[PDB]
Parts: sequence; structure tokens; C-alpha cells
Amino acid sequence: KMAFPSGKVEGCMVQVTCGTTTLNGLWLDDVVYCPRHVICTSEDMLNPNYEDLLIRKSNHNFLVQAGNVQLRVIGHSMQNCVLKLKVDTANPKTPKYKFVRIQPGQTFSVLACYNGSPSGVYQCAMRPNFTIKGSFGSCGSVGFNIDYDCVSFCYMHHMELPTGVHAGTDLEGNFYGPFVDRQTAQAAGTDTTITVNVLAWLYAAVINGDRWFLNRFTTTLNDFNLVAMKYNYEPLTQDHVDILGPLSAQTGIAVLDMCASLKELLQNGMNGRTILGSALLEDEFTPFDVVRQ
Amino acid sequence: RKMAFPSGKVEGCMVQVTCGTTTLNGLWLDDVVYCPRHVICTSEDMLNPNYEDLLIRKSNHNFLVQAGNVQLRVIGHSMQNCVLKLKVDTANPKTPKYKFVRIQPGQTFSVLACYNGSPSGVYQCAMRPNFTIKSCGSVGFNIDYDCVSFCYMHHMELPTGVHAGTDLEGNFYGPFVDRQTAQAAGTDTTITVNVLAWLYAAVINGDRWFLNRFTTTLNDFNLVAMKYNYEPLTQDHVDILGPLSAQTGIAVLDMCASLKELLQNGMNGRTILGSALLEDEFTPFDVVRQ
Ligand SMILES: CN(C)c1ccc(O)c2c1C[C@H]1C[C@H]3[C@H](N(C)C)C(O)=C(C(N)=O)C(=O)[C@@]3(O)C(O)=C1C2=O
Repeated sequence: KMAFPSGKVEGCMVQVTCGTTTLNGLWLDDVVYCPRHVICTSEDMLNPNYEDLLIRKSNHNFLVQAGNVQLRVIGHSMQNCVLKLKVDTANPKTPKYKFVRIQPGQTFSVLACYNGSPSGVYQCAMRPNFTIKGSFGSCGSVGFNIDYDCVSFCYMHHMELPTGVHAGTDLEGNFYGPFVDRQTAQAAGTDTTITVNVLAWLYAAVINGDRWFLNRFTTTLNDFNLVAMKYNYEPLTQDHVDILGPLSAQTGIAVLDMCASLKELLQNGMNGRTILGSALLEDEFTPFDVVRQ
Repeated sequence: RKMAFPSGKVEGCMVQVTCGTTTLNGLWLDDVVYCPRHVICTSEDMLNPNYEDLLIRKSNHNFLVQAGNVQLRVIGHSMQNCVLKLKVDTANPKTPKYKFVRIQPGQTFSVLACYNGSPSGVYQCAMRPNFTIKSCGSVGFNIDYDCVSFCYMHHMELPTGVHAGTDLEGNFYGPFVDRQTAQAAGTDTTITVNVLAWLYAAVINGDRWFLNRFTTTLNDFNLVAMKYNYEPLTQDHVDILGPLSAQTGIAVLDMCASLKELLQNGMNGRTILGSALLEDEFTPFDVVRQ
């Protein structure tokens, strides 16, 4: 399980400081994007009023540092939960880019930064409950996909949740899931295994020569869903099925048959064996991921 | 999450090298492009190759080095153990500060998987005890501060699916050869010290269910451990955990007792760091960073 090469994104990372507080920002053309809670002290983070805190601010209140050159801010607005800082210098290392909103289940790479400094990269998925099980002052660290040379920004990190997991926004600043940029207890809501991704990854195993887990049975969709939901798996919809069509077609194994395999693998375990050199099932590998590789 | 280093610094060193039939990735540093020497083998040659003979037979014009857009002029070529070095007329402006280093089995690094000179992906991995890692010319590295330590270059794909390679001075990790003869894996073992470090991570987090009162001596441990296919634990391994022992309090041998138990008893359907399985691709040093 690989992340995209992070270079294009590394050259967009900056440090943003507003008095006491410091976060990562995304520097694109002559705009720096970051989480708006950068204008909160840790105390403010209980019941912040972002309109009020923002009117009280001027361009000189924000320090933006790109390595060790300091960028002059010449304007600022807010869009939902992201702050935008207009700076006087367009970023020379700007890649071609798009902003997208992604579906739960879909995968992306995250560049974890600290104080504007890149420190690591990992692949992950938008969990069914709109969280990310990551490793994070990482706020403002962004998630993305690459399409030849087009960088799709899909995620910016904002909150660390009590249960240890991460919540965030798209690059319009709308939270993924029902969270708020506010430090009150907010329930995660129980996670579930991403069924479609598992099925795709099994198809990957077979594409690759693994057949040990196939079986003679088939199933109806409902019978599967009933069984699966009892091991905490996501319902599988007809859409999910359509997306597997490309992969069903390659290997010549029907979706519902492969669904039978999964049924049984949940029933039986691995028996010390491995699938794609993994003793655990992988659910952070989308239909599209497998198609790409 | 197990994280890779950011690959930017390395991306700016990747090139395509072509010699007749073959094409693969090279590492462009200063005015030298480094790549696996088997790039001068056709699929024929790779059976009983004579690299000395094949190399003298080559001119600078025989090598095509392609750096994204531009073609680089080669002005010299030598070989150092199993990597070829190609002198080009232009120093790479995107050269990072770097070192070439050899790593021990157990140690971790990040890999930038390229295809045809093009970066496509980056992953964390470890030098497995049998000197494998779970394309050709793709490099593995670590970063400290702004220093890139190159530690690995991919050469061979083994029948068992996994990968073998050299350091950047062209010395193979493990007893493999750059020759197309069937080559045995040599059965693996769990990297014991890394497991113990990851347990320390669990405790300095939240998970404490597996702490235990009993203590055990090195030899008794190693005897039990080696019974479930784990690596012998050395006094060196112990020293490196010293850092971690002190943070959390737990003496090394005591933590060893915990592991003893986990192997003998299982987890009882419980989990460690939200995982049912034990992790051995996280060194002492890795856990300290995180
Ligand atoms: C894998 N194992 C041999 C079996 C065999 C038959 C079974 O009927 C079951 C298991 C494993 C366990 C695993 C786990 C599931 N697994 C990790 C996917 C799981 O996530 C949960 C859960 N509530 O989170 C279970 O209830 C669970 O206990 C379960 O429903 C199982 C279960 O019903």
C-alpha cells in the first residue's frame, strides 16, 4: 500500500502563525489556505466565534513562513472552516491542481507536517464514519491524489478526536462528517470495514495468482449483506457492485461469487496463510487503486 | 500509521537509463547517474553474464539517460560492484545534501517506486532478517534534517514475490546475485527488537492490558521466542531499548516477560494499538520519532 510521491505538495507547505498558535498552510498561487482555528488560543477552542475573532484581525496579525522567507499577507477571507490568506508572492512551485470532495471509502495520501515542516507521508482512507486513523501540531496537513501531474486536494486536517482519530474538511472548508472546529466532546460513531475495498483487494489477489480462498458457492446480495453486517462490514450496494464490474470482467469471477469467498473468509479466518502477503484483510484499497496498479 | 519520509528530495534525482533492450531507473547525483549494472544485459545475457566483457564493449553513446524532458550527455562510465556509474556533463541542480550508508537487517527505510524514470509511489519497509524487502533502480532512503541517506537500490525480483538489492556502493544485501538463476528466499523471522519497541509504543500510549508482573532472563526468553520463529535478542538490541525503558519505567527483561506471555497465551481477542497482530517494522528509533 503506497502513497503518492509527495514532492509536488511539499513545495506548497508553509508555516502560519497568529500570536500564540502555529499550523501548516497550503500555499497555492498567491493564496495560503489553512484551518481557521489558527486564530484560536487553546482556551478559545471551547466556544469560538470565528466571525468575531476574524474582524478583529489585520494582515499584519498573520505570520506566514515559507522555509525562512517570510511572506507578506495583503488580504484575508474565510470560507466555512478554512482561512484564506492572500500573499503578495505567487508560489513558484505551484503544481497544476484541483479541489475535490471525496466519498467515504476513497483513498488518498496525507503529508504530515509539523510547524510547516514536512515530516512524513501515508496512504489512508476516508473511514465510513468520516474519520482518518492517522498519526498526528499536524493541523493543516493535507490529503491528496495525483492524476499524471494534476494534484487533487481532498482533505485538510483540523481536529484530533478523543477516540484518537482525526477529522477534517475538504478544501472548501466543509467538514467530512458531522464534526465542528470546536473542542467539545464529539462522538466518532462506530466504524465499519469498507466492504467494496476488501472485495477489490481480493480481486487483486486473484489477478496476482492467489486462488486459495475461492469457493464453489455464490450468494444473493441480501444474504451477503446480512452475514457481513454481523462482522461489522458496510452494506454493499448495487453501485459498489458496478464498480467491481471492471475487475469481475478481468478475472471472470462474478461479484456475488467473490462475495461468497468473503463470506467464508470471515467465517474461517486465514489458517496461517496470507493474501497478497498479508495475514489481515485490507480495506484501504479501492477498486480504482487496483485498476491503477 | 507507519509513515514514509517525504519523497520530494529523491524525486528530483530520478532519471531513466537505457542501454539497448533494457530501461530502468537511475539516481542522478551531482554529475553522476547511478543505476543497476544489469541494465547492460539483454534478457539473453542474464543467464551467465560477464559484466567486465559487456562493459568494455560499451561506449558513452550506447547509454541513453533521460531526465524528464532533457537527454543528458554521458562522458564516462565505470562500474562499482553491482552498480553502474555514468558521468554526465551536467551536475543535477536538484541535488540534495546526501550520504550513502549501509543498513543492518531490522532497520527501516522509505522506498520510492519508479517506472521508467517516473515516480509512482512511496512506502515504508524494513530490511527483513533474510535481507529481502516485501521497478529496478528504485531507491530506498532515510532523511535526517535535510540529509538524505541512500541505503538501497532495487535489482532483483525473487520468485517468492519479494525484492533484493544493493547499497549504493553496489554491494548486495544478503547472498543474492545479479544473474537470472533461481534464488532461494531463505525463511524469514520476526524482528524481535522492533516488536519490543512497538510494545513500548503501546504502553506510552494507552494500551496497558498486556503488562505483567513476572520477569525473565535473556536466555529463557530467547529459547521461548526462537520457538515461535523470532530473532535472537542481543545486548545491543537491549541497549537501544534503554532509551524507551527509561521513559516508561519498564525494565527491558520485564517487557520481555510481557512478550513471552503474548506468544504463549495469545491476545484473548484483545488488540494492541488497535491491531490484532504484532508489528515488527518499527525500530526503537522509529518509535522515538513517533
Ligand atoms: C475469524 N474468526 C475465526 C471468526 C469466525 C466466526 C465468526 O462468527 C467470527 C470470527 C471472528 C470475529 C471477529 C470480529 C470482527 N472482525 C474484526 C472483522 C469485528 O470487527 C467485530 C466487531 N463487533 O467489531 C466482531 O464482532 C467479531 O468479533 C466477529 O463478529 C467475529 C465473528 O463473528
